[PDB]
Amino acid sequence: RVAAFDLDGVLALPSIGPTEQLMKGKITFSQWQIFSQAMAARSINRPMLQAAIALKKKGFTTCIVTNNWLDDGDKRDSLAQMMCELSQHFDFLIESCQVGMIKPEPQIYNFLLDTLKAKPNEVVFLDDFGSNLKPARDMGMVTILVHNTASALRELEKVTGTQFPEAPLPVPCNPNDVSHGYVTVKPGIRLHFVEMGSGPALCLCHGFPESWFSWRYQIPALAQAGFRVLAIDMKGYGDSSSPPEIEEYAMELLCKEMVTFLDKLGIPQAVFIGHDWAGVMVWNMALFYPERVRAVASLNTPFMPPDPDVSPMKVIRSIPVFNYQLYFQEPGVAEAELEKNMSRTFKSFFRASDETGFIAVHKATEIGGILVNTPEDPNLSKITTEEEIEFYIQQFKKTGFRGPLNWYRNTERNWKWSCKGLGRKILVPALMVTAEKDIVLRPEMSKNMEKWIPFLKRGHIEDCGHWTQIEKPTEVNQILIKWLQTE
Amino acid sequence: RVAAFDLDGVLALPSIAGAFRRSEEALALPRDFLLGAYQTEFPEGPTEQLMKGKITFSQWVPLMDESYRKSSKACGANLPENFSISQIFSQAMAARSINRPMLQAAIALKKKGFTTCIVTNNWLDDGDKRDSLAQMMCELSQHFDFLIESCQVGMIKPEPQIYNFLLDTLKAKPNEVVFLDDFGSNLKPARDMGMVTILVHNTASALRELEKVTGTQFPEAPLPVPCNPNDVSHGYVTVKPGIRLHFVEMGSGPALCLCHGFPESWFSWRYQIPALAQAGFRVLAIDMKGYGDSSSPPEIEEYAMELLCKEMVTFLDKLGIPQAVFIGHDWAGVMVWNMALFYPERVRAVASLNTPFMPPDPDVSPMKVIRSIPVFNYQLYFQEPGVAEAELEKNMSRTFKSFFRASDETGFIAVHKATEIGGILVNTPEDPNLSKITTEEEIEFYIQQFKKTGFRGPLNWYRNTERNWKWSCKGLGRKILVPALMVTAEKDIVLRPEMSKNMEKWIPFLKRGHIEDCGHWTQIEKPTEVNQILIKWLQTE
Ligand SMILES: CCCCCCCCCCNC(=O)NC1CCCCC1
Ligand SMILES: CCCCCCCCCCNC(=O)NC1CCCCC1
Repeated sequence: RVAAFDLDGVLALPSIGPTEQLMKGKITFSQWQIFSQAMAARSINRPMLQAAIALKKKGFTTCIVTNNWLDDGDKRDSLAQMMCELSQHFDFLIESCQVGMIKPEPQIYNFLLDTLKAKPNEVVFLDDFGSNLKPARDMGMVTILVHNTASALRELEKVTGTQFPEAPLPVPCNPNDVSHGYVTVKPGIRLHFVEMGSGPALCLCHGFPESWFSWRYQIPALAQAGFRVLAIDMKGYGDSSSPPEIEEYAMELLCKEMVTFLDKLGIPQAVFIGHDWAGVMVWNMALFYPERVRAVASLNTPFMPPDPDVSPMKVIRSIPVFNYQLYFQEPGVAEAELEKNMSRTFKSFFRASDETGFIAVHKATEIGGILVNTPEDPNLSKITTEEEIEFYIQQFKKTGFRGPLNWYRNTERNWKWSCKGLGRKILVPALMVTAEKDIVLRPEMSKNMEKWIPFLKRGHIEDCGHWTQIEKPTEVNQILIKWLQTE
Repeated sequence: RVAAFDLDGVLALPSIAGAFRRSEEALALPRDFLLGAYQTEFPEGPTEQLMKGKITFSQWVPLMDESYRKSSKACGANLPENFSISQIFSQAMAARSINRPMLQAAIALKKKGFTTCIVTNNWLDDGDKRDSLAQMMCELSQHFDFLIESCQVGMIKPEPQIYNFLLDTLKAKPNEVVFLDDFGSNLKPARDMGMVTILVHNTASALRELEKVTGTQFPEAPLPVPCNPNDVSHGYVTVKPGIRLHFVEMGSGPALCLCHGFPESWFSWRYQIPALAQAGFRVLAIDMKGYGDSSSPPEIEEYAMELLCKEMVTFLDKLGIPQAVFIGHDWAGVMVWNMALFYPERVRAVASLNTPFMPPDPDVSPMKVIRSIPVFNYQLYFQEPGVAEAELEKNMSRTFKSFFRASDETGFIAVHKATEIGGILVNTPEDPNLSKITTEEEIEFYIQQFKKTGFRGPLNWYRNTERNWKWSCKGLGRKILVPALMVTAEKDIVLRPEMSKNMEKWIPFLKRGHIEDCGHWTQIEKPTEVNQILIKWLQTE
C-alpha cells in the first residue's frame, strides 16, 4: 500500500486567493514580511519520519503531497536541507507549486493516485487540517488527521499496518542510494569511498574485518549534522585495490596514501574518525601529519606508542588475548578459514557484547583457528540483518581475505616507524571513545594515553562490544556529533 | 633531469626567515640572535629536533622559548623575560603564500619533461593555524614528483646525508639535477657534489633569469592551472534506475556544479576546476546526461529540460548536498537558468556563459522562432534523428577540431547553411587544422569520451523544443530573485551577447560580465579571465 504526508505541519514543526497562486507556482516568495523567520524555526517531525521509513521498509510506497511554494528567500537553505533530507525516504513528491494544482482542489488528488497507480482505498493521506482531508476519504481514501504533534496520529496509523518503537534507531543510510567516489592514489591502487552532505570533511575509516558500509548509521546523521562525510573503503577491502603484497599494508604507507587520497581529492584538511585497525592509523595520521588532520576521534582503539626496547612481537606473544592475532600471522592460513564460508565467518565475528558464539581470540593457535569453536550455523546476531551481512559477503567475495589480514602482518616495520614519533605528542583536537564490554581492545588500555595526548577528550559507552558503530549507534552518533559540535 | 627548490624563499614567500630578521632589529637584537634557530650550520638544541621531526611544533615552543632565554640576559642583549616566540613564528608562516611565477617555472619543466620536486627543512605544524600549510601543501602536491621533507626523513639541510638521500630516490647524478635555495649556505653542498647551484635570492625573475639560461623560457602570462588528465576523483551518483551521473570533485565546500554544453564534457572546465577549487570551493565538474561516463539513453523525452532539471536536483539530494552554485554554459546554461527559475531553494547562486535567459513566448510557437532566426539552421538540421548523428560520428577527429575553433580562426561550422548543403562539417576542410585552443591529446579525450557515448544522446538536447516551451511557460509570471551572473562573449556568432539586453526585465540585480575577442568556447578560449570573473563574482557573494 501507500502512505501520503502533508508538510505544512505533519513532517515539520512548528506548523504554520491571490497568494493562493503563490501555492500554484506562478509567483515566487520574493513576490508580494514579518513572517519569514517562521519557516526556519520548524524542523523535521522525526517520529513521523520514523513512521515513514517504517512502512517504506515494510513494503509500502511512501510519499508527500504538500501545498508547496518556491522559496527564493534569504533563508531558503533550511528548506533545502529538510527537503534534501526527506528526499531519501519517499518515492514521489507531489509539490503543489510544481504541478499547478493545490490542496484541496480535487484535481491535485486525482493527479497523485494517477502517478501512484493506486486505488483511493489502498492509500492513506495525512494532514494537520482536515479541510484538506475531506476530499481524500470522499474518494475512498483512508484519511488521518493530526491536530497535535503526532502520537494519536502514528497510533491510529499503527492500526493500519504495523507498530513503531518509542526509542528507534538512527536511519541506516544505504545502499547504492549513495554516491561512490573513486580516487586513484598510486598506479595500480585506487581508493573507493562514499560521500554525503556539505563540508567540512571528515573521513570515516573502518576496521577488521569490515567495510565503509559499517558506518551506515553514522554517515547520514553525521552529514545532516552539517558535514561532508567520506566513508572510505580501507585499502585491501571492498571496492578499493587489495594487493597481495604484505609491505603494501605497512602502517607507514597506509597513512601516506591516506594523505595522497586527500591531495588528489583537493581537500587540504579533514576530521579523521577511526575504529579498530583504522583507529590505529587515525592516531598515526594525527601523529605524523598534523597539518592535514583538523581533528581525530577513535573508537575502542587507544593510542599505544611502541616500546623502543621491547620487540613489538614479544608484546604480542605476551598478551594472551592476542593469540588469534598471532594465528593471523601466517599467510594463507587465517585466510583459508575465514574464506571457507563467509556466511558463518561473519555472523560469527559480528555479535553483541551480550551474545553467545564468540570468537576464539586467545585459544587460536592450539584449537587450530579463530573459529574452531563457535557453532557451524551461527545465529543471526540482533545487530546485523541477513541482508546487512550479505553485503559484507559480496564485498569480501570480490576482495578475498588476504589483503585485510595483511594489516596484521606488518608488526616490525610498524614498530620501527611509530618509534619516530616518540619524542613528540598529539597536539591537535582528539577524542578517545572507549567501549566497556570490549573483550580485546579493553578500555583500561587507554588510562595513560594522556601522557601522550593532553587535552585529550574522552567518551565511554556501556554494554558495548567491539562493534560499537553497529551495537550502540545512536550514542556513537551523539557522542561524535556533540564532539565535533564543540570544536 | 629533475629540479628541486627549498620551499621557504623559492616556492613560498616572504621567506619566513625574513620575519625573524625584521623581529630581531625590532628588539635591538644582535644580528642573527634568534635567527640561529633557523639559519645556522649549528643545527642544535630544540630547533634541530623540529626540522628532524622528532618533536612537533607546539612542543618546540616551550623548549625553544627557554633555549632562547638561555642567552636571554646571559651573553647578549636584553630579551624580555616573559618574551616568547609562539605567535611570531606562527604569523610569519601564515602570512606567506605561493610564489606563482616560480611554481610556473616548475610546471614548465614538468611539462617540458623534467622531474620536479621539493627538498625543504620541514617541521610538523600542529599549530592553531596549521591549515594554511595544508592548503599550500595540498596545492603544490600535484606539480612535483617528489617531496623531501626534512622533518620526515630524519635528516635536515645542509647535512650531506639528506642530499645523498634525494639523488638516491631521484636515481640521478649530481650533474643532471639543479637545486634552488634562498640561503646559499644550503647550496654550498650541492655544487660540491656536482649539482647546478642557484641562489634563489631577489624574489623571482633574476632567479628565473639565471634559470632560463639552463632550461628554456617561461610564459609571460602562463596558461592557468589545468585539472587533468586522469589525476582526479570520479564520483558516480545513480539518480534513477538505468541512469547514473558521473562527475569530478575538487576542494572543500561550498559546492558549485559546473555543467558543460554541446558537444562537450566535464573535461571542458579543465581550466576552471582547479583554480575554482583553490579559490576555496568544492567543484563538481559534472558530465551532463547523455555525455561521457553518465547514462546516455536513446529516448528523446529523456532529455526534456523539465527532466534534466529535476534529475539535476535529485543528483543533489542523493549526494546529500542541500544547495549549490550552478554555473552553466551553452545548453547547460539554459538548464542552469531554469534551475534558478524552478528550484530557488537548491540554488545558492547562478552564472551563465554566453547563454542568456530567453523565456518563451506564450503566443509564439517555439519552433517558428527557430525557423525564423537564420543562425539556427544547423540547429534545425539536428532535429532529424540519425541524420546529424551520422555526420558527426563518421569522423570524430574532424568533427571536433571543427567545432572547437577560436573567435579569430578559419574552418568555421555551417550554422545557417547546414540544411542546404546537408551537413555542418559539409563544406569544412577534409582534415581541419589543430586550433590554437586544443591539443591533439585534449581532443583525443573528447573522442574517446564520445566513442563510448555516441552522438544521439547529446543531440536529443535539441530535440525537445515543444515540451521545453510548454514547460518554461509556467515560470513566466515569476522571476529570478537569487544571485545571478550573466557572462557574455563578444565574437560569439550564435548566442550573441546582444541577446541578453532585456534579461533584466526578468532578472533585476542581475550582475554581468563580458569578455572581448571570445568565441563560443569561452572556458577554453579566454580561461584566465573566465576564472577571474567567476571567482571575483563568487567572492563578492
Ligand atoms: C607494540 C605495538 C602494538 C601495536 C597495536 C596495533 C593495534 C592492533 C588492533 C588489532 N585489532 C583487531 O585485531 N580486531 C579484530 C579482533 C577479532 C574480532 C574482530 C576485530
Ligand atoms: C525552448 C526554447 C529554446 C530556445 C534556445 C535558446 C538558445 C539555446 C543554446 C543553443 N546553443 C548551441 O546550439 N550551440 C552550438 C551551435 C553550433 C556550434 C557549436 C555550439
